Amino acid sequence: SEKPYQCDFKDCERRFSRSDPLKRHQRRHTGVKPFQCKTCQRKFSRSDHLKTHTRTHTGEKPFSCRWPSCQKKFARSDELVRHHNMHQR
DNA sequence: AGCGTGGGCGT
DNA sequence: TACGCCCACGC
Ligand SMILES: [Zn+2]
Ligand SMILES: [Zn+2]
Ligand SMILES: [Zn+2]
Repeated sequence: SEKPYQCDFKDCERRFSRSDPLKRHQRRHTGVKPFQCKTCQRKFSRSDHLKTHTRTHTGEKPFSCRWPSCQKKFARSDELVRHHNMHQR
């Protein structure tokens, strides 16, 4: 089996290569949200998704456009990616 | 646009 | 086990 770790929840055939993505996954079923924003008290299933959320409060935008003459900055990498693909297109 | 929230992955 | 990235979908 290329993905030995199967989810044993009702009507879920999801499988993974490693054990930790299975645990992360299973927080969908249980609604468990370990991490919490200290600003708006909102809780999140994943710590990385919390840190990006925090930037909605702080206004931090670590991702700059590499295109010349462009000063656009973004909070997440995927936003910069969508922006970069907007230039080349 | 701005961002919630998934999987895949390196370390 | 953990953190922190990329990438992606879908409003
Ligand atoms: Zn499952
Ligand atoms: Zn918040
Ligand atoms: Zn740009």
